[PDB]
Amino acid sequence: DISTLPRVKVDLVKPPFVHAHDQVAKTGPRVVEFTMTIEEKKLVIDREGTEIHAMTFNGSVPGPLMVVHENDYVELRLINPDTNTLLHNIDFHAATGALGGGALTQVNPGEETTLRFKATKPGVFVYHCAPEGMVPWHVTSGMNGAIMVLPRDGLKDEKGQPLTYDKIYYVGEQDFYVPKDEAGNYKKYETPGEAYEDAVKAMRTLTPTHIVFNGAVGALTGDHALTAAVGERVLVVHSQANRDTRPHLIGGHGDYVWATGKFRNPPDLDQETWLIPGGTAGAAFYTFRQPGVYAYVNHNLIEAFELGAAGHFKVTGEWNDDLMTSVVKPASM
Amino acid sequence: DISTLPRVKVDLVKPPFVHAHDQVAKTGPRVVEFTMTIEEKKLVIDREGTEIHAMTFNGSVPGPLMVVHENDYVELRLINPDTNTLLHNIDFHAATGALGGGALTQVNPGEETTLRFKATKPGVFVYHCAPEGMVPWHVTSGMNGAIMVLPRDGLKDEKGQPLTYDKIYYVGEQDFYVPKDEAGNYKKYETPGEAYEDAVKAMRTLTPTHIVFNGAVGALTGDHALTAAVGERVLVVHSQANRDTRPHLIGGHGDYVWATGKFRNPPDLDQETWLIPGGTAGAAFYTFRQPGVYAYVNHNLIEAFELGAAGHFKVTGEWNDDLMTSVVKPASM
Amino acid sequence: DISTLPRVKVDLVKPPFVHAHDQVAKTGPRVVEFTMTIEEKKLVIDREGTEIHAMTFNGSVPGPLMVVHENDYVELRLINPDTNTLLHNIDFHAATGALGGGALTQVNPGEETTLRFKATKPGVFVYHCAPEGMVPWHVTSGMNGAIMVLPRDGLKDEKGQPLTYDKIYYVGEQDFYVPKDEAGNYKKYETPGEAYEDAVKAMRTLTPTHIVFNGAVGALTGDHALTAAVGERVLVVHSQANRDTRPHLIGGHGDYVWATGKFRNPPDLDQETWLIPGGTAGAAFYTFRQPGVYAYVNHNLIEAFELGAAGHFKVTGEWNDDLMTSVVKPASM
Ligand SMILES: O=N[O-]
Ligand SMILES: O=N[O-]
Ligand SMILES: O=N[O-]
Ligand SMILES: [Cu+2]
Ligand SMILES: [Cu+2]
Ligand SMILES: [Cu+2]
Ligand SMILES: [Cu+2]
Ligand SMILES: [Cu+2]
Ligand SMILES: [Cu+2]
Repeated sequence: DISTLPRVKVDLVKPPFVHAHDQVAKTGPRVVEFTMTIEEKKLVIDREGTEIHAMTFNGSVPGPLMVVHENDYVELRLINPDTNTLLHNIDFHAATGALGGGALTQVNPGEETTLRFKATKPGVFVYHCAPEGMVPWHVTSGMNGAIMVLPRDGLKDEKGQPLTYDKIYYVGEQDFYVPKDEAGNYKKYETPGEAYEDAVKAMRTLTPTHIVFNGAVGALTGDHALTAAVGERVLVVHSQANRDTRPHLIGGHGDYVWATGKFRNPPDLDQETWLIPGGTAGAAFYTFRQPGVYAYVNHNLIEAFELGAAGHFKVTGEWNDDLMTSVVKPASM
Repeated sequence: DISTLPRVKVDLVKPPFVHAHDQVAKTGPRVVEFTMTIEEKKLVIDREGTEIHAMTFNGSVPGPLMVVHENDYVELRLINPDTNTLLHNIDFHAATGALGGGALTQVNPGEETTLRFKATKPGVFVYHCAPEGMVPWHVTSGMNGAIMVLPRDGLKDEKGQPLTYDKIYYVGEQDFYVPKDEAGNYKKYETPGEAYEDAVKAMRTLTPTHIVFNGAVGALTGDHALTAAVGERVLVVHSQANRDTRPHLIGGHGDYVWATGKFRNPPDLDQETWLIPGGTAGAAFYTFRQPGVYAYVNHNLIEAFELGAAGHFKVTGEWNDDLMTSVVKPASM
Repeated sequence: DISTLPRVKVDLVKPPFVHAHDQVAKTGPRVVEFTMTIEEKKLVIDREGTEIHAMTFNGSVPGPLMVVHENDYVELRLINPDTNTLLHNIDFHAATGALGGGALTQVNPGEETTLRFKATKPGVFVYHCAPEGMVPWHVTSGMNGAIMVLPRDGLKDEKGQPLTYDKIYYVGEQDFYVPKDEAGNYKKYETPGEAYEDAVKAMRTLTPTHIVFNGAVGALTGDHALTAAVGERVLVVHSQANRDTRPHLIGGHGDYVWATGKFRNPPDLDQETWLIPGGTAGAAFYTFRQPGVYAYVNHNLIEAFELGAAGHFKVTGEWNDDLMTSVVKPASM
């Protein structure tokens, strides 16, 4: 009986960071309350200044990672302010019934709604907008995120022993399909509604114009590179709501990978590259062993280095020459 | 010695339905006799009235699901009537030797042949036409199906306990490559032979014009929606003979999934979305827990909702508010 | 302390053959020395005489398979002769740190370098060139190979029992993106540097013009078909450095498959087709049971039979009618 359960309000954070949570549950089942505000806005997605009308949960692409435990109840208040122009909803792949909540959450501009569902299956799962007749348009305009449902006793390895992460990051990868004129130049529009027919034509080519992490080319580089120290155990959650991807840590591995993201399955070990199907969230666990810069990419290297699907880690600590060393530096011969 | 084995004649049914069979074998090994008649015909594949010359086993796209047990013998009589125009054959991925039977089954119009093979490996497997020099053309014109080889003691979960399905459906997903004129309009032809050179050009773009379940856009909707009741255990067999797909039940899960379709492997649990590689059949087991409409899609959502890869389930029974409920219905605020 | 370890010099062989090695290690850990010479050269890749400027390790596409054991040290001397025009390096997905060795191996024409790394994870792994700013161009011009790191006690099945192969072949699959003029004819260039801007445009379509095994259409056919005898256990290593593939043995199976190529995981059994993600090497084990011709393909059949991703096995021995037989040969009805 849900009225006797504890309620807890969580304030979400912007990706690639993740709100505070316990790996091993320190309470019994709870009702976990989240609020998300839909925001349609202009977004500059590349170094050339290409602009789209993005459709976001909570102002970001991707939307923020929600974290609960198995058999918690998720209660989401979804707000569509009247500064928006479109009807939106939300589908949780984590949930059972009513098109993942999509049938119960249709909100016009000026409306709100509150949905509750029980998190019966552990794993990372995609959530995305899915309004009838306009599903791929909303999703490929950035309206997707993920939710992690941890087992109550946390993550386990292939032998059933505990795996504890020191840091967690969320990487949302987004395929965009920006419309082009006859010559190949990107088109610009005053409103999202304007772009609609051109967007359908662009999607139907099945060829994205950009593929990005965290909403833009170069978003997870420089000042915004992911950080870690040698010896730290890092969990990287990665989602793609529409299209296959194949993540890879350049200079590293996935020590433990749930490529299709469901924790009741044992992880795959020692992965170089793993396939996350479109419409799925996956998770990879790695212990850093060397300092320096690492790139984290989609290993279709055209998608990575030409279309934008590349981010960086900056890792501090001590170099281990046993693992790798330059015996003779590049020289004439 | 095969002459002392029981023979049983099976009459095939049209997909998405599956002929009657026992999960757990009630007899020893048998010779299972099937007959299939090749039919080239015109097919209307979308709501706009686009027509192709389909190449079918038994008049349907996909061809019908055949069901046997491990170490049964399959004996297929394949008939190519003289109303057809092309040479056809059959390749079973279930079989060992002679290009899956392809080298032994080449039939001109007016010919027939009978092939026998032993079903030595359990799983769901693709079968498809594969005539020398024209393999992708026949396959992408609809000439493919699947065969299920059940273990003699039926399906088992990841712990080795029995999994029994109440209903089974077969979803054949088909990529078509309809040729286009300069402006983007679909071309029409009087005979299959006419389309050949244009078809090669269309295939080489690697970009399907349509992707459909059961031979047409909207085929598994409305009156032809798949049905189930809350509490029923449903097995969905899904094949794609040429191109990757990523099925997903909107509002549900794959409780037990054999994504690459081979039952000696333990299933993957609690899948949201799973990848079936091109040239493979997969299978997903689900117990319905909520009533209502569910969509079953390829979760590249452009492929689903723009190109045609979407079907429906209509599920009857009682709503369970513990799993999901609307706490505050959409309203102003 | 590495100076007390045995050193062994290995001479590499051209794919699809693999240098001599022991499955089960007959020595303790060693430093295994390899030398590779970079060669930029013209390559004819199809039956029409289309030419590209290939960038190769050791003169071949793919580069040669290197074979070591877990916890051996790999010492690679990489030579870039001054007859080349470009800067090259090497990234081993097998290695830990410095972008897989990429940051430590940048060699201009006229330079050499020697890298050492410890092979801490067992599996097959891709290696590829990855120079800063030009990663996909070098990779999709053929500059990739694989390295196998065997467990010290060799391969094991899903029950932990030994699997011993009689033959091993390496199939490198390569996506090429040859630039086209307005009409669709392939362009020719005097130097690699000439093609650069046209190549970027071609890659950005995400649509390969050719997909080949061992560097050319038809390379593994005829005189160059792979061979085996009925009863032999064959390991096929397959890599794709940039793009997904889905291998399939026509008339056979993958009895034991490590689709993502990492031997600490149990194999998948009885696969018809398996997905190797771009940026991965996989391995399939099969025991031949029937003689004759088999085709080994990427089972996107357009990619196989139109774009080039098809090779042959020629298998000798005795036909087994229990497994398959023609009951009634094709005849009028
Ligand atoms: O090793 N990364 O492309
Ligand atoms: O949740 N289906 O797109
Ligand atoms: O059965 N091979 O396409
Ligand atoms: Cu929306
Ligand atoms: Cu979805
Ligand atoms: Cu045919
Ligand atoms: Cu096939
Ligand atoms: Cu290079
Ligand atoms: Cu790489």
